[PDB]
Amino acid sequence: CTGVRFSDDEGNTYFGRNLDWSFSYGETILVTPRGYHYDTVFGAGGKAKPNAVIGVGVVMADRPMYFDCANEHGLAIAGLNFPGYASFVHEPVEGTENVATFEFPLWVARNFDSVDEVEETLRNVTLVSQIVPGQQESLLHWFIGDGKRSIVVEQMADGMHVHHDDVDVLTNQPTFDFHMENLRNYMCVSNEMAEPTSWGKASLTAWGAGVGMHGIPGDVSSPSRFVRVAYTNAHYPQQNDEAANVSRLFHTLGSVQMVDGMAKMGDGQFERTLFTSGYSSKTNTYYMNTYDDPAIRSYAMADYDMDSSELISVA
Amino acid sequence: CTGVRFSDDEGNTYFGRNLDWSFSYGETILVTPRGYHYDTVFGAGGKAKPNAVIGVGVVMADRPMYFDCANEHGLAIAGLNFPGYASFVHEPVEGTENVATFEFPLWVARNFDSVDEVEETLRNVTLVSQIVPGQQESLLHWFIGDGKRSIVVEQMADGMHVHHDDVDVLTNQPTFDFHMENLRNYMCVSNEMAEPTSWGKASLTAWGAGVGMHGIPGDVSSPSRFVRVAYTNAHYPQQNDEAANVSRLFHTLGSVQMVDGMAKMGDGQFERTLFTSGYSSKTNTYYMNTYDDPAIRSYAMADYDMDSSELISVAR
Amino acid sequence: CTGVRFSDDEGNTYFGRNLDWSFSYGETILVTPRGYHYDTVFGAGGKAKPNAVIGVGVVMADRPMYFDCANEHGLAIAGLNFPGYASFVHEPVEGTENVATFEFPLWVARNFDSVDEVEETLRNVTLVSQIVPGQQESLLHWFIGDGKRSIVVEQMADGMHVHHDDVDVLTNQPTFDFHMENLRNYMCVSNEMAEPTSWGKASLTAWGAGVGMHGIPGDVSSPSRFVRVAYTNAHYPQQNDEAANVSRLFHTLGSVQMVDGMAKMGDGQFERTLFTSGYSSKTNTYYMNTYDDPAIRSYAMADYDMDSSELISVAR
Amino acid sequence: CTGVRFSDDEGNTYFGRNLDWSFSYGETILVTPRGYHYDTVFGAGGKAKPNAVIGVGVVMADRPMYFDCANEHGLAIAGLNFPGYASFVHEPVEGTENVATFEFPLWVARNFDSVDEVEETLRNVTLVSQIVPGQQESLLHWFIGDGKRSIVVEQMADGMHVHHDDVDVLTNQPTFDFHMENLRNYMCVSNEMAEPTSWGKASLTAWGAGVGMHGIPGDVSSPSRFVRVAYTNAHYPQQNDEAANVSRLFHTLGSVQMVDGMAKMGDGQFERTLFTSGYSSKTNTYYMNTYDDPAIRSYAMADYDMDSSELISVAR
Ligand SMILES: *CC(=O)CC[C@@H](C)[C@H]1CC[C@H]2[C@@H]3CC[C@@H]4C[C@H](OS(=O)(=O)O)CC[C@]4(C)[C@H]3CC[C@]12C
Ligand SMILES: *CC(=O)CC[C@@H](C)[C@H]1CC[C@H]2[C@@H]3CC[C@@H]4C[C@H](OS(=O)(=O)O)CC[C@]4(C)[C@H]3CC[C@]12C
Ligand SMILES: *CC(=O)CC[C@@H](C)[C@H]1CC[C@H]2[C@@H]3CC[C@@H]4C[C@H](OS(=O)(=O)O)CC[C@]4(C)[C@H]3CC[C@]12C
Ligand SMILES: *CC(=O)CC[C@@H](C)[C@H]1CC[C@H]2[C@@H]3CC[C@@H]4C[C@H](OS(=O)(=O)O)CC[C@]4(C)[C@H]3CC[C@]12C
Repeated sequence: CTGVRFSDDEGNTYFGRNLDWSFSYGETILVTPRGYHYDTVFGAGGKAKPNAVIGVGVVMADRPMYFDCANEHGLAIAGLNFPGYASFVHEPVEGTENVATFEFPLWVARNFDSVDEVEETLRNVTLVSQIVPGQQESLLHWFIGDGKRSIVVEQMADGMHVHHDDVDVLTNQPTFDFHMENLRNYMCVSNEMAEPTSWGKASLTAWGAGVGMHGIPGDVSSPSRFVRVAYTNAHYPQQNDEAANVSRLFHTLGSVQMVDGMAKMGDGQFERTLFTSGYSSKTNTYYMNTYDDPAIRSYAMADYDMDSSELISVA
Repeated sequence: CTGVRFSDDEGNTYFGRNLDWSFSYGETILVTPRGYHYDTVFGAGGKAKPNAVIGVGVVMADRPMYFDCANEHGLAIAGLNFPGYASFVHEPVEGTENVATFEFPLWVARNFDSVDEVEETLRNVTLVSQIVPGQQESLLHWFIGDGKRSIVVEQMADGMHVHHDDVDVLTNQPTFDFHMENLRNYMCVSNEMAEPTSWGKASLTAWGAGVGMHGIPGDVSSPSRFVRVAYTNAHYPQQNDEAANVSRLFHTLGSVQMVDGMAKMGDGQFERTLFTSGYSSKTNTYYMNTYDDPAIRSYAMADYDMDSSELISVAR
Repeated sequence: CTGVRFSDDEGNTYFGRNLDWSFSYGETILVTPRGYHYDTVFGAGGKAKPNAVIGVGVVMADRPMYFDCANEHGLAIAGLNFPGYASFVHEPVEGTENVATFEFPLWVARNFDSVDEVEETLRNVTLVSQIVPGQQESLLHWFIGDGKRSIVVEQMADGMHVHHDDVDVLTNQPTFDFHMENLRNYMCVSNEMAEPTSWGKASLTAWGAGVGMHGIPGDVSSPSRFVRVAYTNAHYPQQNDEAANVSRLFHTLGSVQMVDGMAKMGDGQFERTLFTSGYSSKTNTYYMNTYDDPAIRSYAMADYDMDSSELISVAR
Repeated sequence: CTGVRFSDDEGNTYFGRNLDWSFSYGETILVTPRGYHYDTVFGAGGKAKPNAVIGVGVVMADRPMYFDCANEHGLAIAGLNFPGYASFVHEPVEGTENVATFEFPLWVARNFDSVDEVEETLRNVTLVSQIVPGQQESLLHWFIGDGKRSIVVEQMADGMHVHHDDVDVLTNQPTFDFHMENLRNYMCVSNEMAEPTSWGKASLTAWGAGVGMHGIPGDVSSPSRFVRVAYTNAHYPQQNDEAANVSRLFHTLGSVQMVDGMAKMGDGQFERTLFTSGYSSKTNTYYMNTYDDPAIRSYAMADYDMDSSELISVAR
């Protein structure tokens, strides 16, 4: 998986993720309105009037299990695989806000309006792993971003690390610190035209565009996707309207797309970008296309009764 | 730019290309019906009953100028920029089928039904580059394929090279032989899960998928795009239906897409995949999507009066 | 700078060190005899009868400042630059064995006989940085190895980290955990001849040796050097005698040599492997050659009065 | 293998090569004096007063068969493996200078005084490959240099190609124009300290020296060795004395040395830099070290009877 965040001229949020896996989970566009009554698993605090929330996920035990979601105030969050590094406790800790791992995305989007608020509240949060019936435990880290910045939440054996995501991007293993250090190997690549030069008597000129970008890895592994999508996201010209920014989002995530036949998993099946999701705070709209249908479908917040009380799943 | 070709179990053609440029020429889905009368520039002959042709291009001086086109019999062709390597004569040659460079895609699609036919008649073809004063000359090489195989036509100062394209893939500079030699650098790359191993006492395991693919370049230069798209086309599992094959073709071309901001051209503007076209001989249908809209449109030959005599265009 | 350790089939120590810098500091072969009296700066406790020690370094205030050194029992230690990550305290700690950073190599070699002994007492060692007012601060990390295994000592702000160096290799920045994670990118390279394979119809064969090794970086940066020399150390065939093992040591280190003109440092000067030092516990001998003289020169412990009381600096 | 040429401020020749193989042929330093009489296999003419020649090679049928050699006027030549591309006729051609492949280095060194002269004569030269029934036929290309420039001689099925070697460097397969095209992939690497930049809000800096060099491949394949040694040869600062330039010649070739264990060849054995030989026109001296002894041995032309009439050889 790959998560991307960027802003426009007016401070709006643009946020999206690739879902790379070998099979579908039957996920769907999921709307949890403000009047929906939710009881947190470990009695975690919340807001009196919660926020409207839309995203992609599944429903289990009448609870919205969000793969990624956003609220009506420009805050969004996604969950990405982190096994071999993620480590959670299975028992609540008193004195802290105990949140189940599956409910962390819904909890963030419902009770907070900014990355600033999330960062301070996390200073007293215990992420507790409670096994869900029939599914092996998920070992994830989270990518949270608003209109100004993004953070990475990596709960590991030695505690919880909250990183300032200066590249506004995230993938999978290994640690976020490794990925930021790894970027320094590629610090000389450029999107400019390769300047003509000579090695001794040999004159060197580029055939055309892209030679200055040589060095960027092309494989679909987690560290290489991080470098590729960080370069793409950092060099994309800033856009100023909804359609162009949504186009920027899906094209940036498309730069690290996983095509059928590229890479097998431990199971022996090919991992592929099953769907690409996205959110815009300028219009409070969720966007999505799939591997079999690249046409971007839109799901606005303003055409669902956000005061209703039941979960809405749009096929 | 990048050309891609593959087939299904039934032997149907699947052909497409990315167009990566900094601006648009106003190109458009263009239909050349059988009844449209065309006069070759230097009198090259062809079918008395030409084939129906659909593709993407422009109309100049009432002539259809195709960027890439296909016919009703499963033969397709694409023109890709080849400056610094492409070289043509400026005057025709007596005794040979002299074809202008801009009319080469149309002339191939109208008069030939297979790649074997094109390769045979190319042994007596002279590609003439007509000199237009107030415009630079188009310096292209071509990617021609049907249901069975593809070939690369690279006309250079030392003659016309017709290559058997075993990777079913083409980009830009340099010569095709360079690209085929360059793939040998990456012959150890694999799409399998990286097998655990040891360096001395240190056990090495992959974080997950993709580590066996390590070594493939990710830049948008012409040589790196050749390797990445040849890897993807060769390792893509064979598909059974039209929807899966059309989705395979666009996803294959999407692996070497040029995103805004990645690379500037000599004149300062970024190079982007403005559009991606496709063709399927199973339904004789052209496909296309754009940088501003990823939805794949379809344009079947069955939806146009192929017996008419006027070029049909559908703008964007 | 690169450090390399390996062992023969008899359990002997082979320890090597590249010193990559832009100028020399006057270092020579420096012998510290068993009868030489030395007072630890912060009163750290050592052996009653110290070990004989030989290595490369300078003499400051009649104190052996060792770049790298080994003892008569097969234990060796090398200091390599670690600025930007190395952070020490400036005052001693009560109840701990406080060791100054500049004396850590001499302290390790004189008082210990294996990496097990070193790793054990390191759980109570505090490395202190005594800043000379006119000089800048020395910020190093250390590579310690014997005949069985090696460890890496990286003292940082969040404490002292002691790593089990399973690749028996150390370079420079960043932390050792990064380098070991980084190796997982290259786990698919191979010293075997690349097996012929096919991409679609394209048959791919290697021109010759080395194609299975494609992927290994070739630049002289710190992470790229770690990857390249860890690959070479892990794939070097085992040697039985001494001359071949000393040859293995200098060829492995030579795989990541810094040639003049390859890379400029901050001051605009070029960085070069000024000398390459080595040690063999089978013969208790130090070896060394320089950028200007590739001939390896030996300095045997049995050639010096190890019972004397004066530092012996060997010139020429 | 790898060939390398460069010069100093006074225009002297500095020429050398690595020998990478799985075994040795018993070759030695080999002096061919002027008085030695040589009857060319196919009647190729030459000077009345031949030049004195020295190099590394073997003696077969009282003929000196050099791996690499140089004459007293500063002209050198080496032969490097080229199977799969090298193709020779097996019969002489009337009207030309028919030179056998094994006598090509000696013929060039004994009869010509500059690269300019060899270039002019090669226009009427036929490279004839005379095969023996026991051994396999040698398929090589040649690296010829002097105090000014170097050229590459690649005899192939479609004729003989003589390239101007702008990088003054040669390795093995594929063709020379592939390697010169391939260098363009790396045109952005630099020996300068990487300049601090930013990706968005993230500030990127180099750990130290060598990050600007990131991109150069580190494997021992023929294409990767070409890129890495061309880079190293091109950025080495010029030197103006014999000792500094012999050091440069061996350090530059050492940047593409084959270390034991890096890569197996077709028959399962590891390939290694068995010896590294060099030549200097300033002193008319041949140099040589080996995998086992890095000490550089010198063999001056003025230490042999260049007026004698029999081959002189230096055992081991
Ligand atoms: C992006 C990745 O590579 C991550 C793997 C992918 C299969 C994940 C992404 C989101 C997950 C779901 C999130 C919602 C719940 C969480 C539950 O976690 S648990 O409580 O620890 O068991 C498990 C079920 C489910 C539906 C996750 C399934 C796996 C994911 C789709
Ligand atoms: C990604 C690439 O390789 C770039 C290719 C692009 C610049 C080319 C490909 C097809 C060309 C057009 C072909 C039709 C006509 C031909 C005219 O040349 S002429 O023969 O002198 O008349 C020039 C105009 C046009 C529309 C070409 C323009 C360049 C291309 C779009
Ligand atoms: C290739 C590299 O990583 C560069 C390392 C190089 C700069 C270091 C390595 C060993 C150092 C010497 C160690 C011995 C003493 C320690 C003294 O510490 S201080 O007195 O507290 O400053 C400084 C001098 C000296 C000789 C070190 C000099 C630098 C090194 C050669
Ligand atoms: C690293 C390399 O590319 C070196 C390749 C190596 C195997 C070659 C290079 C020089 C060759 C020798 C040249 C002298 C003679 C030539 C004879 O030619 S033949 O008679 O036509 O067969 C063969 C023997 C010998 C000694 C060559 C052997 C192969 C090489 C050492």
